[PDB]
Amino acid sequence: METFAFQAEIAQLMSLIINTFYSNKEIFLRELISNSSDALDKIRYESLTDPSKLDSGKELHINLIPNKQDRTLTIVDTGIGMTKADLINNLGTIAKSGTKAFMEALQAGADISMIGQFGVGFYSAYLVAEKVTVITKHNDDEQYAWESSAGGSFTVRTDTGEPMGRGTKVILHLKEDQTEYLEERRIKEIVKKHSQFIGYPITLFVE
Ligand SMILES: Cc1onc(-c2ccc(O)cc2O)c1-c1ccccc1
Repeated sequence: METFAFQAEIAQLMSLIINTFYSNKEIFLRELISNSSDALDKIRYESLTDPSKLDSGKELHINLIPNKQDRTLTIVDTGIGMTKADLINNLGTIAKSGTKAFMEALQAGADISMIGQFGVGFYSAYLVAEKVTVITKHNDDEQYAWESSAGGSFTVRTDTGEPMGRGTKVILHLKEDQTEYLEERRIKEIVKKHSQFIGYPITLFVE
């Protein structure tokens, strides 16, 4: 396992998300499903000129898996996936510049729900999760596990777990007061409200 320090700007973003009083936490799901949709578009685009890109899996979907016993909400997609370099470089984002633009917008009157307009929507996971684990597999690299409970650092390791073919799995270890996001009715409500125009099947698993 390798441990890395977040860039100062990203540690500042995470602290703002964790510490700011902001009741509209539900937007984390829209942000994560939006990232999944973007990753699925990328592999579909590459497959148009190279059909062998889909040898690691032809299905393009998003699965939402709540687990009440482990207190986790997992979002699985079969998108392009991230390489080790992508994971280290802020999960494939330009997060340093995105954070700068987002923080300026917040000072001017914008609110936390607009985070996605700054290309740093992933970090909204910290509105509801005490720890986030990202398992990812890109065609050109091995399967990795990224993890962070914030606190200024993240870890990366080769994942020896269940092989995923291709794509990304985001495991949200929920905060104790955020268990409403494991309830079927609550998840359905959020998906219908914010993700009605996502062009891939979104399957809400049951227990
Ligand atoms: C590329 C890529 O490959 N997997 C993800 C991914 C990142 C986060 C996530 O929640 C789900 C995902 O599929 C992304 C990605 C990187 C930056 C912006 C949007 C997608």
